[PDB]
Amino acid sequence: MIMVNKKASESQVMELEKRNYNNPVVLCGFAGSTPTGVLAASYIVETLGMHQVAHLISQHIPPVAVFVGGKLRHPFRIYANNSNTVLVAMCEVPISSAHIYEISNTLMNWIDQVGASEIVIMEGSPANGPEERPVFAVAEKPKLDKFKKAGIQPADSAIIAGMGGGILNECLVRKITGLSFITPTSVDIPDPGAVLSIIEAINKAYNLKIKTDLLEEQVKALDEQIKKIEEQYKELQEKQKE
Amino acid sequence: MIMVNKKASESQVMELEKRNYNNPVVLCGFAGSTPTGVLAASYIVETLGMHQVAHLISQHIPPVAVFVGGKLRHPFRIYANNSNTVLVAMCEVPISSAHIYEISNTLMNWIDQVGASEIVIMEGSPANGIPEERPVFAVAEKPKLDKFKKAGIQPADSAIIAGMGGGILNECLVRKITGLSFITPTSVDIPDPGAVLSIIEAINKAYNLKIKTDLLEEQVKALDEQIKKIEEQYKELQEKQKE
Amino acid sequence: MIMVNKKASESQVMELEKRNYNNPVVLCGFAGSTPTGVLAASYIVETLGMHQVAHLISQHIPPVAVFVGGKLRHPFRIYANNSNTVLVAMCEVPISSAHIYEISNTLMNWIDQVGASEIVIMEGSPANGIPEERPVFAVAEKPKLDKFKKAGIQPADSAIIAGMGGGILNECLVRKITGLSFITPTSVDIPDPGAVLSIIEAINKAYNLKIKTDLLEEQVKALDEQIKKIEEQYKELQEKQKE
Amino acid sequence: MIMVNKKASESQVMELEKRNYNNPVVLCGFAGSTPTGVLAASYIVETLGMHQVAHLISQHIPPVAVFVGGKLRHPFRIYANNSNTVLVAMCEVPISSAHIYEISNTLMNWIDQVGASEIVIMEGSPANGIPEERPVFAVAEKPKLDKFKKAGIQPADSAIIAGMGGGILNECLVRKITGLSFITPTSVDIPDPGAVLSIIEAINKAYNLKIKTDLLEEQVKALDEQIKKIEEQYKELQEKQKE
Amino acid sequence: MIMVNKKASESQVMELEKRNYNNPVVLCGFAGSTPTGVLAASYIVETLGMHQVAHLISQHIPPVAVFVGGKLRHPFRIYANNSNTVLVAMCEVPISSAHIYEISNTLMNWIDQVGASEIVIMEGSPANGIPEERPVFAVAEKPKLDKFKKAGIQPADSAIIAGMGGGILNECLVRKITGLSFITPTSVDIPDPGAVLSIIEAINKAYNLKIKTDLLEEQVKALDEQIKKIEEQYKELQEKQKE
Amino acid sequence: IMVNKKASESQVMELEKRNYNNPVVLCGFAGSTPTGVLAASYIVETLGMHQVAHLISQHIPPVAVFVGGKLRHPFRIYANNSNTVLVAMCEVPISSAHIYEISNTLMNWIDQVGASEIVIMEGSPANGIPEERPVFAVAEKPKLDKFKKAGIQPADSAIIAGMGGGILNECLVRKITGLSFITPTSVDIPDPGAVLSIIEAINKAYNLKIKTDLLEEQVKALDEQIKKIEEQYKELQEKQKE
Amino acid sequence: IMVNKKASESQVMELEKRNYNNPVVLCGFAGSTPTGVLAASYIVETLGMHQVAHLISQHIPPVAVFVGGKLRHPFRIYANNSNTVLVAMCEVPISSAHIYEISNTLMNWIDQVGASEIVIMEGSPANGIPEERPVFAVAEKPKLDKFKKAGIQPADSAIIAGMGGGILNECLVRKITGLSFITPTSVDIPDPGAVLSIIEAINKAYNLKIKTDLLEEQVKALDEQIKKIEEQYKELQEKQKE
Amino acid sequence: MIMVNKKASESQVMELEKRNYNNPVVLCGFAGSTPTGVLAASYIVETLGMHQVAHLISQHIPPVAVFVGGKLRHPFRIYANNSNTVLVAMCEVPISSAHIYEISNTLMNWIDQVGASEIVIMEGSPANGIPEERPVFAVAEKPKLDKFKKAGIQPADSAIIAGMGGGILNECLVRKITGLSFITPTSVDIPDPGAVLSIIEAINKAYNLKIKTDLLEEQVKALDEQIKKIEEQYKELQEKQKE
Repeated sequence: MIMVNKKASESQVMELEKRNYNNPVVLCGFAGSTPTGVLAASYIVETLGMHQVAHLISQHIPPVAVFVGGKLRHPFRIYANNSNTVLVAMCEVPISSAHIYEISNTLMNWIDQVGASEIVIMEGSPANGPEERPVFAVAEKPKLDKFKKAGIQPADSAIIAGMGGGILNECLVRKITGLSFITPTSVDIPDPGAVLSIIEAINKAYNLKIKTDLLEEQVKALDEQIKKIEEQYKELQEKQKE
Repeated sequence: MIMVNKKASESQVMELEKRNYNNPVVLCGFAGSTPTGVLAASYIVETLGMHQVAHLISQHIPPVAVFVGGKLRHPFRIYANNSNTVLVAMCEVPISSAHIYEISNTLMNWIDQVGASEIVIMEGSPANGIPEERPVFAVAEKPKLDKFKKAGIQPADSAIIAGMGGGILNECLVRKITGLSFITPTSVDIPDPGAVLSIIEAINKAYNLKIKTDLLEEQVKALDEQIKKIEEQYKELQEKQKE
Repeated sequence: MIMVNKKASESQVMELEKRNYNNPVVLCGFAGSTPTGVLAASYIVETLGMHQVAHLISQHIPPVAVFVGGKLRHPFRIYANNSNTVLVAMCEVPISSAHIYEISNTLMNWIDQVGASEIVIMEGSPANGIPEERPVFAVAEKPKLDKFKKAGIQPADSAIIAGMGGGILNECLVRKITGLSFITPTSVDIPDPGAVLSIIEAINKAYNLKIKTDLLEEQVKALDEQIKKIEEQYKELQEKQKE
Repeated sequence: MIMVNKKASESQVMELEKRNYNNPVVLCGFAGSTPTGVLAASYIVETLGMHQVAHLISQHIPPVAVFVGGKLRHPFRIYANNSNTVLVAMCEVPISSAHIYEISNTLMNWIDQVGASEIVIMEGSPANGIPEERPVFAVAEKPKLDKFKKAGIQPADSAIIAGMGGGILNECLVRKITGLSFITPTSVDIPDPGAVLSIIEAINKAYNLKIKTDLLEEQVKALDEQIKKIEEQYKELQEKQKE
Repeated sequence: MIMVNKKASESQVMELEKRNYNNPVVLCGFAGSTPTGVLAASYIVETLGMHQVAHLISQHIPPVAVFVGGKLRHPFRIYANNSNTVLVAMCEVPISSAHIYEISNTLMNWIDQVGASEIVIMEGSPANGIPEERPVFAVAEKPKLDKFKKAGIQPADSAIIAGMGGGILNECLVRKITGLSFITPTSVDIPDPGAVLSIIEAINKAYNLKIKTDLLEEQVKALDEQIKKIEEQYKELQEKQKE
Repeated sequence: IMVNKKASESQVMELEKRNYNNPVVLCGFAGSTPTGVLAASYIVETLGMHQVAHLISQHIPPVAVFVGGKLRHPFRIYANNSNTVLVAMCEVPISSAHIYEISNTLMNWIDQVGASEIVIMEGSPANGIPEERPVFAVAEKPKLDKFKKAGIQPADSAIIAGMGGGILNECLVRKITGLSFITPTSVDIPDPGAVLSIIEAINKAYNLKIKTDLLEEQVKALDEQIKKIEEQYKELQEKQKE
Repeated sequence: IMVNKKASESQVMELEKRNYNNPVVLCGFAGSTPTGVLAASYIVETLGMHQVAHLISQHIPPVAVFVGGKLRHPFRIYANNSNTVLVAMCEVPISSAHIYEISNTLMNWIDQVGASEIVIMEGSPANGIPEERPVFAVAEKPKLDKFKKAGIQPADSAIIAGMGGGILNECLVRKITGLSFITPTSVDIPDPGAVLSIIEAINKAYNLKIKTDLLEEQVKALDEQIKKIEEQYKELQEKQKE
Repeated sequence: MIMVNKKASESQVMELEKRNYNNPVVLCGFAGSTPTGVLAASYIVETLGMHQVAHLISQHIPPVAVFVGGKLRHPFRIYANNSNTVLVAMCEVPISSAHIYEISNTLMNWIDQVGASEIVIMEGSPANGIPEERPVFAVAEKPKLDKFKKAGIQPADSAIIAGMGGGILNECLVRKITGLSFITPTSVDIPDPGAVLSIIEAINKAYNLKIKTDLLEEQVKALDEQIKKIEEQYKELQEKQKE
C-alpha cells in the first residue's frame, strides 16, 4: 500500500469509478434468441455518437475477435455519450447459459461502481407474424404502472432467463432499478420494426433523443452482419469438438 | 480491520446477526418433486404478513428472475415476522442436486448466524390417491420424534433423505442445531391444498404459531396456478437448453 | 462470494455506498490546536438537525469514550442531513500526528465511496487579539481560490498544511476530489464564538446551506465549556500516563 | 520481502524485460487447421538465423516433446534476431480450443512486458482451390487496413476470428497494442509452399525485414514433411487416448 | 481474474506502463541538506514544461500538504515531458532516514517498470560562497566517471553516499540500471542560483537534454524564498510535534 | 520461528541436494510396453537400492499395489548406497490428462536433489524382434553423437508422448540433461531381452555395473506380476463407469 | 503457466546449485577489526573473481560505497572461474539488531547454491601482535582436530557474536560445515600481516592458491579505503539523531 | 497441494511428531537471573547421556553461537533419552523479556505436537542466604501441590511468575497440559552447586528418574565456570551495543 500512482488511473487504484459519470441509465443488448437487442445497442451507439469506455474481460466470453464489416473488435464493449449520462453495454457473441451468473456479476459490479441509476435490457421475443407492434415490460410494480400509462403492458412470462435474468437478479439484490423491454420479432427476415419499437419506448420512457431517421437500412445493414456471425459461430462451436 | 462503520450495517461488518432476531423458528420450502413446500411457505409468508429480510446469492441457484403474476423477484428469499421469531426460507426454482451441499451450507451459515432455535423443512411426498385421513410425518432425532408421536405425527418411512432437505439436515446434524422435516403425502399432478393444510395444522400444533386457515384452500389454489407456471416454463427452458 | 444478503446491508456487502447519498458536501472538524472546527461542526450538526450515520473505527483513535454533559458517545462520528446532501465528519479528541496518514486514509476511503462532491475542512488558527473585522481564509486549488477571492475569502498564508487537514488534503489531491480548507483566526484561550460565526458565514456564502445563526453565539458558548472539559481531562490523562 | 540476487536474473526478479528488447515486432505461427503459420515461422527463424529466447510453459500446451528430424525440442518456443527487434513465437503442436484464452493470455503477458510494438499472426485459411492469385488478406484495425489495402492486401472476409489468433487479437485490442493477422488460402491436403511465400512476401513489404526467400519452396517442403509427420502422430496419439 | 477493464487505465490493469514511455532519463530532487536538488527539479519541470504524471503515496512521507505561493500540492510528484523521454521525480519535504529504503524502493519499482534508462540524482553539498570557480562532482561507475572527467566533472569525495541518493544508487546497482549523482557546492546562508545552474549544465553535458537556462537566476531565487519558507515551517512543525 | 527436528533439516530448509552425490536418475513408467518399469525393478533389486521418497498426488490412481504379496505405493523413488544412482518408478499407468502435473512434481523434486541426468527407460511395441536387438536414443545433438559411437542411434519419431514426453519437456525448459533409451519389445510375450538391452546400454553409457546373470529368470517373474496388475487395472477402469 | 526466459531458469525453478561446483564460501564483514573484509577484497582481486550476486534487504544500511572512486553496493558475492570458491563480503557494519535476518537471507542463498563449507574471516582486536602470528579456529570437534595438526587451534571465547555468530548458528541448524578463522590484529595501525595470516591458513586448509606478493602493498591501499568509510559511516550515524 | 516425499521427514511433512515420543516429561533450564536452571539441565543431559533431538529457531533467541570449552553449539537445544520419555530443553543465553511470549509459544507448540505429558521448569530464585534448608518450592496447580507437599516440597511464595516460566506456565494452563516449576534459593554471586543438587533431588523423588548425583558438586562447578563465562561475555557484548 506504499505505491506510485498515476493520473488517469486515480479511479482504479482507488475504485473511485462513479465520479467520472452522471448517474447514468445503461441500455443492454446481448446476442441471444433474436438479434433486436444488439441491433438496438449498435444502432443507438452509432446514432448518439457514443465512444467506447470499457471492455469486459473473461475467460467465459468466447475468445473470438469480431471482424464483420471489416471492423475489428472485442465482442464485449461498454460505450458512453459525452454527458456520461447514458451507457450502452453490448455483446455480439452469445454467452453460454452456464456462465450468465459470472458475466452478470462482473458486468453488474462495474455498473454498480459507476453509479448507474437504471439498467435497461433490450430484447425481442421470437414471433411468427402485427403492425401495431407492442413493447412489453418486465419490471417492478411501480415502474410497471408508469409503463402501462405509456401503453407498455407487462410481459406474459413466469421466468426470465438469458443474460436478462442474470442482470435483473443482480439488480434486485443490489437494489438498483433494473427492467427490460421486449418486442416480438421475426427470426428469418431482417426486422427493423422491432428495433424501432424499442427505440420509441426508450426515447419516451427515458427522454433521450434517438433520431430513428434511416433506421430501417442501418438496421438492415447491421442485421446481415449480425447473422453472418450467428452462423460462423454456430459452426465453429460444433467443429470445436475435435 | 481499521474500517469505517455505517449504521444498519453493524450486524454485517461484525457478524453480530443473532442480535436483531429473537431466536426464531425457521420454516423452509423448496421447489422439488412436489410443490407443497413452496406453497406452504408462501401461504405462511402471506397470512402472517411477513416482510422480506434476505436473499441467498449464489452461482448455483439457477440465474433466472421470477415474474409470475407480473410481480418480479429473485427466486431465493428469506422472510421474517415482525417479532423476528419466525423465518421462512423459500426457493421457487428447483435446485440441481449437484449443488445441494453448497446451497445447504450457504443457507445454514446464515441461519447459524441469525441464532435460529429449530429448522423446519416442509414438504410433500408423491402420492397416488390418497387417504381422506391425510397424515403428516416427521424426520427428526429421537427426543423430537417421541414428542411428535404424542401429537399423532409419526416417523417418516424412508431409509435416506435426499433433496435440499437432506443437505440441511446434515448441516444441522453437524452444527448441533435442531433440524426436522414434516412430510405429507401429496398428489403429484392435480392441485392439492389439503396437503398444505396438513403441514400448516402440524405447524400450528407443534409451534403454536397462529396461522389462519380460512380460505387457505382458496389462497393455496391460486398459488398453485403460479408455481406450476414457473415449474413449467423452467422445465421448458431446460428442455430448450438440450436441443 | 456465494454469500447471503440481509437488507440494510446492501451498500456494505456491495461497496455500493454512493447509492444512498445525494452527492454530499462533507464538512470536517477535528480537535487540534484550536477548538473552532469541532465547535463549528457540532453547531452545524445541531442546527441542521443532522442524524448520525457512521463511526470511524481504528486503533489509532485514542480509545476513550466521551461522556461530557452526561451524554455518552464514541469520539469519531459522521452525521448527515435528511437529504443526505451534507455530511459532517467530526472528532472530539486529538489525533496524534503519528497517525494522520492512517486516519486520513481511512476517512477518505469512506468519503470516496459515499461519492462526496467536496471535502471542506473547518478550522481556526491561533491568534493573538484579534481584528474586529475577522477574515476567513482558504487553502484550495487555483480554480476554487480565484472563485473564493470573489467572495472576500483570501488565500491562507502558510507554506505547509499540517494536522488532519493536510492528510485529508493530500488524499484529495491524489484521489482527485475537490478538497479545501477554511481557516479563521481564533483566540486560543478565551471562548471565541465569533470564530465559529465567521466559518459558518463563509459556509452559507459558499455552499448556500441555510444555517441559522440566531443564538449561535449562545449555543457555541455552551459547546466550548464542554469541548474544553474533555481537552482538559485528555491532556490530564496523558499527563498521568507520563509519570 | 528481503532476497538475495543473482546476475543475469534481474529481468526476472524485477519484471524488467523491456530493457533488453528494442520494441520488437512479434510474429506468430501456430499449428492449427493448416500448417502455413508454423512453416512461415520456421522459415523465418531458419533464414534470419534467429536464436531462442524463451519458452512458454503451461499445463495446456500438450506435454509432448518434438523430435522430428532427430532434433529434440519443446513444442513452444520464442526466438529473437540479434538486435531484439524481431521475435518469432511458434508452437509446433495444436492447442485445444478449451484453452485459447489461457495460452493467449500467458503469451500476451510475456509479449507485453517485453515492450512489443506489433503482433502479426500468420495463418492460412484452408481449401484445395488454389488460385495463384493466392492473395493475402489482412485482419487489422481501420488505419492499418488502409495501408495494406493501398499496399495490395485487403480485408479477410470473416465475421469472427477464432483460434489462437482470435485469442491474441482480443488480448491486443484490450491491452491497446497493435495486433493484426495475415491469411492466405492453403491446400488442406497438398503441401503448399506457395502459401508460405505469399505470407513472407506480405511481411517483407509491410515490415521491410528482408527474408532471403531464395530456395524457399525447397526449404518449406522439407519443413512440411516434418510438420505433417507430427500432426499425423499427434492425431494417432489422440485417438489412442479414448480409453 | 474476470474483471471489467476500463479504457483509460489499461496500462495499470496490465502492468503495461513501459509502453507509453520512450525510454526516459529520470532526474531526482529531494529535500536534503542544501535546497539545490528540489530547486533543480522544479526549475527543469517548469522549463521543459513538463506535466504531472504520478504521485508517490506512502505512510512514510510526511502527510503534510504544500501551499507555498498559494499553489496547493502534494509533496512528492513525478513529471514527464511531452515525448515521455525525461521524467522528474521530486519531493519537497524531507524523508526521515529511517525510511530511505522503503521510499527508494517504491520509486525504483515504478521507474524500473516505466522503462527508464538512467537515473540522475541532483544535489548540493554545503559551503559558504562560492569562489566563482564552482566545480561539479559526480558519483557514477568507472566507465561513466571517465567520460565525465574529460568533461571537467570530478569524482565526489566521499567514501559513502547517504540519504535518498544512496538508497536509489543501491537500487540501481542491483537492478542494473545506470544511476549517477551530480553534487555541487552550495552556500548555506544566502540564496545560491549558481548551484542550480551548474547542475543543469552537468545534465546538459551528460544527456544532451537541452534545458535552457534563460532567466534561471530570477526563477530560482523566487523558488529559493518559497523553499526556505517551507524548510522553516517544517522544522517548526517537527519541534512542536513532540506534544 | 519454529522449533525444528534433527533429521528434517533438508526439509525445513529445502536443502535436499545435500544428501545425494549428483545422481543420474533412471525412470520406468507403466506405458505401452512394460519394459521400462521391469527394467526399473530389476535394477532396484540387483543394485540393492533403498527407498528414498514417494510421489504423492491426487492424479496418481489412488490404488495400492499388492502383487507378489508385497504391498506398496505405486510411485516410488530409490537410491543406491552412494546416492549416485536414483531410480524413479511408477507401476500403474498415468492418465494422459495428468502427464504434465505428475511430470512437473517429479521434475521438481529431481531438480531439487541436484540430479545430473534423467534417463527414461522405454520399450516400443514391436512384432519382432531383430536378432541383435537395437536400443535407440532420444536426446540433444551432443548426446546423440556420443551414443552414435556406442552403437545406439536416434529414435525415429516425430513426437514423444507419455511421461517421457512430459519429463523431457521439463528437462528442456529447466536446462537439465534428459534422454531416453528405447528398444523394441514384443507385445504378445514376456520379453526379458528387452530389459537386457536397456541395462547394457545403461551399463555402457554410465558405467553402473548391473550384473545380468539371473535377469531372464527374475524379469520373467516380474513380467507375470506386471501383467496381472495391468490386467486388473483395466478391469477396474471398466467397472468404474457406473 | 508463465512464459519463461532463457537465462533465468535457475531462478523460475530455484535450480540455482546447478551453476556452481560445490563451493567453499569465504566471508568478510565490517566488524571490530577490518581484517575480515580486507581479506575478502584481496582475495576477490588476486583470484580475479567476478561478481555473481547481491544481498538485498531493508536492514543493510541503504548506503552506496564510493571509496577509491569505484561505486558499489555494500553487500556482494563473487565467484572464481570454476565456481568452486565464492566470497561473500559486506563493507559496512551491520546493526546487531539485524544480524539474524541478514544471516538468514545469506545462509539461505548459500545453502541453495550447494555450498560445501562456510569460512568466516575475522581479526580480533589486539595490542601486539605476536612475532609469529597465530590464527585460531572456531569449528566443530572433527574440524578443530584437523586444524590442530595444521598449527591452528581453538579460539578462546565463550560466545561468538557479530555476523559470524549468526552464520555459525545457521550452519549448525542447517547441518552445513561452518568455521571461522581468527587472528589478532592491531587496532591502531594498518595490519596487513593480519590478512597475510588468514590467507596462509586458507591456502593451507583448502589449497586455493592465493599469491601473496603484492599483499602488503595492496592491503595497505585498501586499509586506507576502509578506514575512510568506517570513519564516514560513524559520522553519518551521529548526524541522524535529529 | 501435490508434493514429493522423503523418508525420515514424515514427522515434518505431516505434523506427526507424537508418534516418535512416549509421552515425555519435559525439563526446562533457562539462562536468567540465576544459572541453576541451565546447570540442572546440563547435568541431567550429561549424566543421562541424552542425545540432541531438535533446535528452537528464532529471531528472538540471541543470534550468538556458544563455544565455551571449545565446543561449538547453538544456544537453544532439545535433548531426549533413548526411550523418548524424558526431554531436556535448555537455552544457554538469556531471552529478553520483550519476547517471552513468542519464544514460550514456539516452544510450547513443539512440545504440544510431541505429546508431552508434563513440563517442569527448574529455576533458582536469588539471594546470598543461603540456608541448607535450601528447600525446594513448587509452583503448580492444586492437586499436584498436594502431592509435593506431602512429598516435602511446598508452594513458592510468589504472587506472579515472570520470566520464561511465567510464559511456559501460561501456555500450559491455556493448552490444558500439566506445567509446574521448581525453585530453590541460590547464591547470586557465589557458584552454588547445592542449588542444582536440591533441584535434582526434587525431580528424582517426583519423577523417579534416577540421576546419578555422584560427584555432582564437582561437575556442576566445572559447568558453572562455563556458564558464568558466557554471561560475562554476553553482558560485555550488550553494553558495547549502546551506539
